[PDB]
Amino acid sequence: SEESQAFQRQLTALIGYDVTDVSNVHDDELEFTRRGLVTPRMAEVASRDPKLYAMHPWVTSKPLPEYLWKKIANNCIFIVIHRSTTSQTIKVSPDDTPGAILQSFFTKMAKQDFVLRVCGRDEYLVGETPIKNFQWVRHCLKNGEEIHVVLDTPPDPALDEVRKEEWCDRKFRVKIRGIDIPVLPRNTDLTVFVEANIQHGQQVLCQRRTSPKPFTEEVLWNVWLEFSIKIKDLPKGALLNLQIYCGRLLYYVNLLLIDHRFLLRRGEYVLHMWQISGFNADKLTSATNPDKENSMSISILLDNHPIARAEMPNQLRKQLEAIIATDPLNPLTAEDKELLWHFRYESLKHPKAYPKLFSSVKWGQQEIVAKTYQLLARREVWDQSALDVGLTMQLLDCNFSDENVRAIAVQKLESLEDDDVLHYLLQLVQAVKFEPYHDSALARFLLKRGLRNKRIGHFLFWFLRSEIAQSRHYQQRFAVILEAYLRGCGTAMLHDFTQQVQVIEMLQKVTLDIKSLSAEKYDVSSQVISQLKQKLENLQNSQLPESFRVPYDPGLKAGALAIEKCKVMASKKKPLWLEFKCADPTALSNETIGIIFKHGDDLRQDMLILQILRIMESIWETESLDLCLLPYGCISTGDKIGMIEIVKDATTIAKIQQSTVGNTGAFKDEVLNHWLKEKSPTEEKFQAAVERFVYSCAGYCVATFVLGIGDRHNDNIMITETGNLFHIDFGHERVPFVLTPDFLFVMGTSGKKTSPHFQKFQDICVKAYLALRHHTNLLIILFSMMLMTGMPQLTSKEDIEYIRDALTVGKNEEDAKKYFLDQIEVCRDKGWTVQFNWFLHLVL
Ligand SMILES: CC(C)n1nc(-c2cccc(O)c2)c2c(N)ncnc21
Repeated sequence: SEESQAFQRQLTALIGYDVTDVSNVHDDELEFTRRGLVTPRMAEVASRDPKLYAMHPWVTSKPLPEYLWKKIANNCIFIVIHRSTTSQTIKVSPDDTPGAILQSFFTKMAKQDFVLRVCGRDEYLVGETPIKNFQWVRHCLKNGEEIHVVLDTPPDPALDEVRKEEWCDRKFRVKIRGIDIPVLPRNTDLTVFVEANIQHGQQVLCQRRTSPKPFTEEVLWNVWLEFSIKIKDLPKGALLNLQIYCGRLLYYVNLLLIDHRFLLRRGEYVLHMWQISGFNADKLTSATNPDKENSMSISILLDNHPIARAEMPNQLRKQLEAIIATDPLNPLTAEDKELLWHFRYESLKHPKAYPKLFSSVKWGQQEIVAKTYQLLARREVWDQSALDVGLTMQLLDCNFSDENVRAIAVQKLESLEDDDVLHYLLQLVQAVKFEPYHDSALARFLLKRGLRNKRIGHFLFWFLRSEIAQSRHYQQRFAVILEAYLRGCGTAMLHDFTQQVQVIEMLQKVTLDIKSLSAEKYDVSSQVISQLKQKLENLQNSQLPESFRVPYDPGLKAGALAIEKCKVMASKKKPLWLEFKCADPTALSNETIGIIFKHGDDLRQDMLILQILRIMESIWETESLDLCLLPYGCISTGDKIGMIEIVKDATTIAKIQQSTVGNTGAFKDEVLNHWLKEKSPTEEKFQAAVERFVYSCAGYCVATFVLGIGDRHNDNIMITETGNLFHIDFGHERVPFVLTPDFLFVMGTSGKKTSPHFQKFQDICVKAYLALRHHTNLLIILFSMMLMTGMPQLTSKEDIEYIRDALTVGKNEEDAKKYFLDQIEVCRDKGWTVQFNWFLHLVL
């Protein structure tokens, strides 16, 4: 119909890719996955509660941490309800429901359907949760702030309405006909061959190279390549991995040997390949290069149909248990593998053995695969174990291509509350890049969770859209999933989304136009500032949505530019610092929503780092630590371009240093402390400032050491007026982290002595450090996946191994404590050295 075609034009615009275009396909897996996702979409659409979906309470079952209780010395919580311009203050108990609080207000005012919504924000205190278990309430306690709330009507569930949809035993062999590219690289002519790997879980089941031959624009072989593997032994999800070396890896492509209908892949292929840049998730994709013109191809012919205990000794269990207790980057020896396999049944009793156990399977042998499947049919120990998110992520990584091993991981994710999904969501989305097939249990989990909760849905959208606009390697898969999400999120979220896209479409247009106008020369010129104001005026008239939702903070609705406060910014890239009126008349404050828009950097790395930071704060929350990190908002929108939350009342440490003298890399030990007292109206708030600085300094020193990003120049560390240190700009002699003598002086100490605030700082660092170490396995897997889904060509030992050593694996708590305090001292020894070394470097 002529409306299903319009609705699909809507979808294409939101997605930024056309899921009906079939110019870069060679089978129908993408189409098949669209039909396939209709069922789980519709199952979740129909069973979701209209009321709770529209209002999307943001809630948790975790206990209020000890540090937040201590901010309620009375078992009462002060909440403030509003109308017209009236307001009263109801004393309330933490265990009280929102329901119970209304009837202790309606009675307090009178002796009809209303809900308490947060002032300034699309966010609600509704549902059968104690008010202490709402996230907005926990945020207002953390921040020393009054819980402000209006009284008004539930939003019409009807607005969320969804549009009805109108939906043998021979060896395997491949023929390498030849390769063809129109323009030959650059250097001279070096020789070229084709390497054909049979690959499963990044494990090479078997390998065969063609003969070497001259590297011309056109090279032909006409060779069958016989593999050691039989056809009946190919596991589901095995890739034919075709690669080309000269010298030396220059090109790769992949073909799924078995397809989405379980059929062996037959016949002629001309595959357009990806070029290497100058191990990671890009190397794994079943997508072909869509640039059919510049790119290198390979031609092949497949012509090959179906298919679908007794008790241990003692020191061996010790061996088995030692292997099991060992960390996720510990290489399994052939000895070790056979041990796990032979004693698979005993191994199955330990949910932690699972990664190593399933990575001890010979996936290239059908009878053994089958035994593995019989192993898992009896997974009752697995099904009763508490969710261990780290274990689960290991099974969803690049080392497992079996649908059945991967599905028991997904099954375990099911008991994650929405709160926890939010924390892992970006890496679960990235883990879709390790699925052999487009339709997986992991894709369907994300779809369902997205659809069940607007907050999850929102972020799912932007996280998928981030990959769809930048990764040639996975945009088709991510687009099919995004469409499926969009086809059920509701007409009110589609509207909201459509506006958000329109805004960052316009603003990035402006961002790029301004980069051209002042090249590199560091001055911000008056002429180029003068165009920025013109261009923004223009969009505010007859182009820019009256109001859009802040992608990194979907509660907030931004309204109109404050053109006056906007400015092209003083860096080499030319980011737009932008400020917006809030569109909500009931906002308590009058402050602006600030957003930095910038091209030049890969913001996906920034996203990855920030999200680990959040995870890290949650870990510290499980042990009643609060490190006052400031994991600011940040979303990649396109190629080397995206948005960043502006943090209020913040300045760089560099700036604070350059105000006093503003010199050629000179530095002052005392200026940070003087800046703090200046910004604090009372000595009272100043001690609240030195406090936050001690915690926040400690948070970032630990976090940042663990992730290996601690050696930063001053320009990229900031502080709020009220004491919060935070690192910025993670987009890609030495120091383990930045504890400089100006930081040290705030702590009431000077090069090599002690103080109350520095004793505090040390011991907090130790508490926080060894708290991360309790989740060593989870952090190692996030880091690893981060490196594989987030950066260029990284090392499956070397780069990954950094975090093992940094988390000082396999050490008792006293060695660790020691190691980390030794790092606190390397920073003291060195002082200004590295910081000064940068200005030495700009001439170097
Ligand atoms: C202007 C100052 C140096 N600054 N840089 C910021 C950046 C942080 C992260 C990446 C950037 O490109 C810039 C920043 C912020 N997010 N909030 C407040 N102030 C900020």
